Amino acid sequence: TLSGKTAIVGVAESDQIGKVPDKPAIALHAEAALNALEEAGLTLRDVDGLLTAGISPLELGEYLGIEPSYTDGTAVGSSFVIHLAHAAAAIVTGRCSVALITHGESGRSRVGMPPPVGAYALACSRHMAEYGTTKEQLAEIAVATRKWAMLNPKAYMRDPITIEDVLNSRPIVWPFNLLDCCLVTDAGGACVVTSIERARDLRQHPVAILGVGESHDHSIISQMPSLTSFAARRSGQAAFKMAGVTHDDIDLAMIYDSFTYTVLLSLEDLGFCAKGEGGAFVSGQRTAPGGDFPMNTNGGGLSYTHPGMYGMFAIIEAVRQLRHDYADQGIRQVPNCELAIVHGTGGVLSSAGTAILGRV
Repeated sequence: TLSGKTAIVGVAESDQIGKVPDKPAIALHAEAALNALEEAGLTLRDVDGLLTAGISPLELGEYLGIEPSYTDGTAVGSSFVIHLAHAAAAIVTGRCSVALITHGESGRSRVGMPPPVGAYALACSRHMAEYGTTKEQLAEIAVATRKWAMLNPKAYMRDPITIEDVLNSRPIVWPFNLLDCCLVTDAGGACVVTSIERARDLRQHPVAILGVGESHDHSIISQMPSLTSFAARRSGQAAFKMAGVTHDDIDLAMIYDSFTYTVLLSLEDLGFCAKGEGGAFVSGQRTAPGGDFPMNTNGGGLSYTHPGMYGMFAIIEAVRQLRHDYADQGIRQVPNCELAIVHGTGGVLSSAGTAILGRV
């Protein structure tokens, strides 16, 4: 019953992303915030809620020069969509009314900073041995996601690639090659949330927060998960249930892609395909532009931007697709974008957050 009562009214990245020398994390957050507010037709003066990942809410509020009634920070740790849930709750209960959420860091340049892949590699290799998942099937994800990156001016990688290019790319930690792994960029991202009522009186087509789920395993666990993230299953189910929609109603999937494997497994854990059959699911470029299952339409962490484990960049693109922001630009726009799912599996497959958003 938090479902539908709040909406995203503004989304923005920092002024620049990718390689941004000399701009610290706090500045990247600030820019994104200002940009998201202006898009909605609001200003810093309207903001009374501040939620952050990559920087302290105290520090950022001071830097923007605001004194919000509600704050929420992230433990330094991941944050995908938990801030949407916290913001919606804070609005409904009236601890705030205009919630500003900001993510990001100077991942590449590490401006103003003082001078675990093996586990994912092992999980992937186990999936390969247990289910017959192939390097070729995992490469499809990189290839399809790169095709989306080519349609996006802000994407860091825009050279087209083939399955073979991926297999021949530089090995990092077996079975991952370079094109199986996310980028390391400088980037800030931000969005603004209000009540659905107040959202109807603002500039952009509103995007309703319809379902959120979050879960993590106990801090003490005897075995690193491998073949499935139970946390992702739990968060997925709660989001579907809160929203009261089906898998078939989903028009767009944004899925955190620290690795090609992370995407494949998340699709399985979310229940878009059966356990062990994610490889077949992604084949035939099903997720590329014009395919049956559009995924990571901005280019994702693999080819667009990735300053760290942050869900805001996926949220931003999901909103844009849902508002039909890309109407002009042909295949870039996802056909009939009514419902989108945003998901991230983090930790060591030990945490996850899932959100369902809708074109009101």
